[PDB]
Amino acid sequence: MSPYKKAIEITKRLLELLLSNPELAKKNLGGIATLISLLALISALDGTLDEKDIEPYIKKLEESL
Amino acid sequence: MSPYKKAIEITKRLLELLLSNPELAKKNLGGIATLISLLALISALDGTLDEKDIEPYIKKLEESL
Amino acid sequence: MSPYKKAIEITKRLLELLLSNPELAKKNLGGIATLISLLALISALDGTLDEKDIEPYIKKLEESL
Amino acid sequence: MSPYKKAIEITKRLLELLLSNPELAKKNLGGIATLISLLALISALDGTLDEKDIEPYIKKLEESL
Repeated sequence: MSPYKKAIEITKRLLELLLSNPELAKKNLGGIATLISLLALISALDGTLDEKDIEPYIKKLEESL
Repeated sequence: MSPYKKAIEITKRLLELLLSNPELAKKNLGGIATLISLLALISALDGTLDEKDIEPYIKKLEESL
Repeated sequence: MSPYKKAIEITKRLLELLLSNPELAKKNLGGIATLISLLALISALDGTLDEKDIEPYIKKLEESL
Repeated sequence: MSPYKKAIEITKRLLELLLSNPELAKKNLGGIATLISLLALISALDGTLDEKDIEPYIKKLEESL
């Protein structure tokens, strides 16, 4: 478990928490977006960035607009 | 191709989402700001930071106050 | 001494500020989450990420919903 | 102007914008805190983290609670 891999898992857990309730998601759009950016940054630091792993979250965010 | 370049494109996509609607942008100013900071950080990690690539977003933020 | 260690201490201070008041924490869930992600990122940059150092904050976040 | 130094200046500009109006600051506490964390992280990446440069912002945030 590389440190970056642990940080990815944590950030994905945080995204699921904030998106779990759409009413809570719509009041925290900026934070969800910032988490998605952080997930990409950490992934690129780990050298395992795959766009397919990020797009589901972007599409969920878009639906919550 | 670079993983940082993919993360830059994702972060700009997220900024466009949050700025698309002036009313949603005024409700998420801190999130837009944190995304502009991240865009700058990721750009510096990628070696390529041109201020001219950030400033448009900063002026858009200033517009929403 | 390490600059990353100072940034870890600052980020934990900010998390304690935002969590001190349950009412302010429920209004800033996305910010608490993004700080927990950053704490993990910075820890991974410093080489030292122990999940046990992050989990208390995650459970506190889950408490505020 | 090293890329990290440009990112520091941008992040400090963003902090001043969000803190410029206390009424706007109190609605964006989480984003201000996340910006302060990012300022520390970027500073440590540049190898120029001085706690004295960060504390003024933390004290302003505390006053806005």
